[PDB]
Amino acid sequence: LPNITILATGGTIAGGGDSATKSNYTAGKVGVENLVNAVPQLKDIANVKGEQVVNIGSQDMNDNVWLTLAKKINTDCDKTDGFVITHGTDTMEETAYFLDLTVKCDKPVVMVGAMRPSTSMSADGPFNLYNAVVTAADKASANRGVLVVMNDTVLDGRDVTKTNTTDVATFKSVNYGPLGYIHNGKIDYQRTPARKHTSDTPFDVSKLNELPKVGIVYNYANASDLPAKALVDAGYDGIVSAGVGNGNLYKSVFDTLATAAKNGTAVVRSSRVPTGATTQDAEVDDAKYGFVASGTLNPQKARVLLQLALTQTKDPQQIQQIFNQY
Amino acid sequence: LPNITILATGGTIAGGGDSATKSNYTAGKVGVENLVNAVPQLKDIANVKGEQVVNIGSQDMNDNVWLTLAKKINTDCDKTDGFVITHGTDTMEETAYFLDLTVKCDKPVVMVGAMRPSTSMSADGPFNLYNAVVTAADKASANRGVLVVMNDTVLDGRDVTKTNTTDVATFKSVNYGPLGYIHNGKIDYQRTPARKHTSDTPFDVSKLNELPKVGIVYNYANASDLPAKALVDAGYDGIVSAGVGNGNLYKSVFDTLATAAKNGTAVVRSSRVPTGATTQDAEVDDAKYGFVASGTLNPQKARVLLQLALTQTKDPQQIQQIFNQY
Amino acid sequence: LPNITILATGGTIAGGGDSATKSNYTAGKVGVENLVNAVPQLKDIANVKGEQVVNIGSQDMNDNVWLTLAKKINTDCDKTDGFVITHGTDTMEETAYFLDLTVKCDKPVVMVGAMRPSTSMSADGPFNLYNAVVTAADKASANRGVLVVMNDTVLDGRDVTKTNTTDVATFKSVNYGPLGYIHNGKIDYQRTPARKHTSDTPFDVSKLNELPKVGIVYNYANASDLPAKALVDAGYDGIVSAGVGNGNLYKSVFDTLATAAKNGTAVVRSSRVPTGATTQDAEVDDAKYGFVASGTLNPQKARVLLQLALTQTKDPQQIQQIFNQY
Amino acid sequence: LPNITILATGGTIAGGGDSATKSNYTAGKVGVENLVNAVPQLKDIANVKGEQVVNIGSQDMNDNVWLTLAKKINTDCDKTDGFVITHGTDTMEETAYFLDLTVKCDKPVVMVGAMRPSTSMSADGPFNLYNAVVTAADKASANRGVLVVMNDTVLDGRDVTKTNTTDVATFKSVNYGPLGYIHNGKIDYQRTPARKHTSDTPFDVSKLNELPKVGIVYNYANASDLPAKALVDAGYDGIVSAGVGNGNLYKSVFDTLATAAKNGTAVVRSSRVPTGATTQDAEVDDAKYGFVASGTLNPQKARVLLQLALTQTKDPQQIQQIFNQY
Ligand SMILES: N[C@@H](CC(=O)O)C(=O)O
Ligand SMILES: N[C@@H](CC(=O)O)C(=O)O
Ligand SMILES: N[C@@H](CC(=O)O)C(=O)O
Ligand SMILES: N[C@@H](CC(=O)O)C(=O)O
Repeated sequence: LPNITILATGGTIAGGGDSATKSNYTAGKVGVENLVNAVPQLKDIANVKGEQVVNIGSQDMNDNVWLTLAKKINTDCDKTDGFVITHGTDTMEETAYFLDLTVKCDKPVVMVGAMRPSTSMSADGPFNLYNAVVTAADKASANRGVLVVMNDTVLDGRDVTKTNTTDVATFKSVNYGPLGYIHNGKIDYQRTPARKHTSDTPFDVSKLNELPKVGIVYNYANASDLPAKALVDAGYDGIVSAGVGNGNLYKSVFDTLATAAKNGTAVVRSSRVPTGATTQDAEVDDAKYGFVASGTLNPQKARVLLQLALTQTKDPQQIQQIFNQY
Repeated sequence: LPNITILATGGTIAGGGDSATKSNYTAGKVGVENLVNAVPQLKDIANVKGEQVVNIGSQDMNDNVWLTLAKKINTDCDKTDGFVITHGTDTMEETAYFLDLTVKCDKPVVMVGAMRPSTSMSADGPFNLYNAVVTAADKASANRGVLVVMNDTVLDGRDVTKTNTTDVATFKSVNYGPLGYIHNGKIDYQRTPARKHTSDTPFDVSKLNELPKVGIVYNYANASDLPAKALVDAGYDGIVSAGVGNGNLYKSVFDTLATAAKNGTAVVRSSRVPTGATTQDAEVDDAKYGFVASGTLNPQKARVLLQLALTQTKDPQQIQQIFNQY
Repeated sequence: LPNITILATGGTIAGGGDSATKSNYTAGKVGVENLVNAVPQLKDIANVKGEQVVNIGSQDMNDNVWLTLAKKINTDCDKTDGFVITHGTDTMEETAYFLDLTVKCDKPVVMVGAMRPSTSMSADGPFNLYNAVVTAADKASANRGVLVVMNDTVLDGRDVTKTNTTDVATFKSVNYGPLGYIHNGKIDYQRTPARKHTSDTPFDVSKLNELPKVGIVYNYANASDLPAKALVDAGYDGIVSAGVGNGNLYKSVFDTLATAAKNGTAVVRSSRVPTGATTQDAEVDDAKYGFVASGTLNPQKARVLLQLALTQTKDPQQIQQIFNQY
Repeated sequence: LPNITILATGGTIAGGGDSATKSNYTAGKVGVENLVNAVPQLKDIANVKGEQVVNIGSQDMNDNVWLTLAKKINTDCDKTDGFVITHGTDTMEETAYFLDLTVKCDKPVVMVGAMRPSTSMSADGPFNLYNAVVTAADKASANRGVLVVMNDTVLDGRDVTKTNTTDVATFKSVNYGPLGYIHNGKIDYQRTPARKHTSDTPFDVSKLNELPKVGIVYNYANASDLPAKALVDAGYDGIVSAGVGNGNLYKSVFDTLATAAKNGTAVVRSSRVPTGATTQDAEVDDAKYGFVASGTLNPQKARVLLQLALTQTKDPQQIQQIFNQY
């Protein structure tokens, strides 16, 4: 059987409450060893070694954990046949895309979580973790980039996003769809992500102890420019606009970011709209203002690519070409 | 035939480009008379009257236009049989929900936009506008609150949200689904919102020339607390958290809003996640911190209700009751 | 605590396999008492009483079980506070709609199943059953027609359909959306079905020991008229067409069904396409052929209403009005 | 510019009513040249030729039109740079998948329809046809198999299905998602189908004037075996079961098809359920009965492949392997 390393960061999958029927719970309580022990059928599928990286709610996920995870997977790539990362669902899609761009290991890296705590009735965590190990162990799962496995579905790290606040079926690749469905411990893969990922990226965080500072500003009716001005005053390297519709900006936000873009700051236009691309030739002349259009990358995912783009270049046209390639 | 009044505010429905096939256009440049005359079949179903209120892109929508729209509808209520509001798609879901809470006219208020400019090859605006007046002219549309009519579907002002950046079908009521479908100028209504609207709300904006200051902060991996601090430093009346997953906050954003809530700022927990409720009784103890759970209201819709809730009370407990009723 | 009767008919919820991690299983194996005892937290919320009516896979569901179920709920109404029906997922949407039309008990009737067998890892059945009793116990669930509770969601029996083949979240009200969502054993109801249900229908099956014979024919490229001719030759009281697109017929199937309609067979145009109404005033002149347009009712559900319609009348115009009202 | 041939079969795209306002229309009415002249901008992006193959509603589509279409494209492959096929929406998902498996030309074959007739207000036909020619003219569109272009989206011929009866956004690849989105005459392709197609399939219809007869039977509560028995009596080479849930069959229909499978009839288990695979190793022992699991292929699409499968082999294990490859 293949050897696979479970890297535990915490989440509701490692979360517990005082009863199976009450909704109240705390994330990142239970250890990796207790998770694997709860699913003995793992032994039938792979030789599992569990390592606790951190034990955190993914709402408190950060650059330092991102850095640790990338370096760990890249360092330990030769000493295992595949990786599973147990992780909270809140920012799974951010971590998944960071590693999708920064992992140089060509062996399956599969992220997994749970929407119900481990102590709850009909807890999704156990079967989620089994299916994650199935995917990480499947020979066919290699060279498809960093994967998320949730609700019997294999999702690429770029397009995967949390669509619902409670539903176990929350995770979908809302623009281009899933890679494959898992039935009876077997995957029928019909799709691979075309955007370049892992070893096909120039992003190398092996020596980096931090990432360039990129914040996100929300657009809406009567939107305050104070958030944008706060990141600008702090000398932020990048600002992602969660725009309205096709990445459009409230007038006062537009004013601040137009200034910022010409005074150092890399400005990427994304959208609060959960589905579809922020396009170039819309109502915003990106060439004129020196903006970057995120495309299908939602605000949090645009932040990831911009941060990593900023380790390579400050030039908008090159960042835009990066946003057209990765 | 019924008398219906068209209140124009701008949008891509009033948008124009040099090419029917190129995607480049500018918003809110075409006058209401032109949109009506473009649809001569309108005078088969209703006697239409056009009034230009503003001519702006809804990305620049604001408190002042909202207050104007509500006062005009409330003033002209019994001079007409119903209202259609032509409007940009970007923030139509915000304006729709504001009018839903503040309009005291029991006659149909139907908001309509277009995802392609008026000059576009297969422009959606014409049939959109026709179906908007059809809905506004339908006696069965009465007492359903403020409506959004897009892609042959009647959508309630509360749940309706922009789902896709470019798709004509973008507008869906993602949690509770639509009220009715339109075919051959007739509507089969099978739903009406339970949540109280229009004249059933205690909200009265008739004597208001400003609305309380409510800003929105985004949550993500390594989220900056500077946007939040900026808003409490400017003395903002309320702050809505665009939370991660089930309304969860990055620790730094949590600390700032926890301090703001104790100091007397109204703090509402919403979600970046496009469908589902931000619930009580998950990971955040709302009673302890004096936070409010937004429920199914997304950040920009949570802002509309928090603003109006603050014209009534500053008590977090009574703001939660309002978020449970409207 | 309220008194809640569990009527078990079988399904995957009562299904079993040799392994928790193996797909293979048989339906309708384990009895009511085993199901109820498997979730002892029911004792917190209701006084639960189990009755086995059948133990079958709902692929084998039939007129006889429907009649028994209906008469059982109608006769035993004033003995209990609510009913939960454990049932296979395959035809829950048919049974739910039958009871939606035939139950006269004004108390909550909630139907439940499981997409994973009882022996499965992360079995959905236990928490599905708990949430069903919650719904059946909630006073707010009254006067909403017969309900389906799956994946923390309360769904009206009319619009609810199986959307996916293996997904625990399979059940969606695809046209008009759910009635409410369940969190921490509490329901926020925002919707109720407008279409007449339960006591508001004239469909009394109390003294019927048989239902009118209604079959379904599928439409496709080069469709055979033989399935249709077989049902006409057996003298079937009604035929519903699973039409292509907006309930359109292949010429051969059209030819057979047209002649049958004029001979006194009730012919209902439904659609194979999973969402949207089969509409009047499309490509087919219903009035000329004496066909009935199923509207939002899919072929399965078109069958259930036609059967019940054929107990009141054989007149196409009357059946059409029945399809517009129920 | 590229040379693009347009092959017209009819459809609502070639459909007309007596009013832009009213829904009533007749399909396959308008000639290919009238569609071309209705889109002047075609000449900007390609040198377009038009040929009427047939002019029918696709509800009357059949094997004869399929074989002609496949042979035409295969013969005239060298004469042009790409094909667009104007086609009805009702059975376009069937024609697309047949061509997907039979056309040996490696140049883009793009299918288009319109949900609104050419005479309708905001008719989708014109911009649909433009965007089809864009896709057909894009070199990046090559080697992706037969395509469907509807609502600014490029969909693979295998997974694409009609999702809604009237909605312009009706066509979705519901299991694996679209290939690319079309903005401003340009496509961001991020996906290609892994399943083998066009010239990579062993299927050759070049010499065939007939297709193996394959019929479809529908499963539901109390399902008549008469339709299935009628096909077996007429000596059908194949029967596809529109199963319930995971391709399950009612008692009556199961016995008939179990009998049929033993006596040489190739029987494929599909599902009425609009998304997800009909899998092996559930409740039906496929080996024991000699049945074939359709996977993600819905009944009408399982028919297409079973017809082509039956020109190679009548061995159920050979046919199953074909359903795992194409
Ligand atoms: N707050 C949790 C939510 C979850 O995992 O379901 C986390 O992301 O860590
Ligand atoms: N920016 C435009 C978008 C549209 O109307 O489609 C607006 O909202 O005004
Ligand atoms: N065949 C089963 C499927 C399920 O219940 O999930 C039934 O409907 O009884
Ligand atoms: N009946 C038409 C429907 C359409 O094209 O929209 C056809 O398929 O030909």
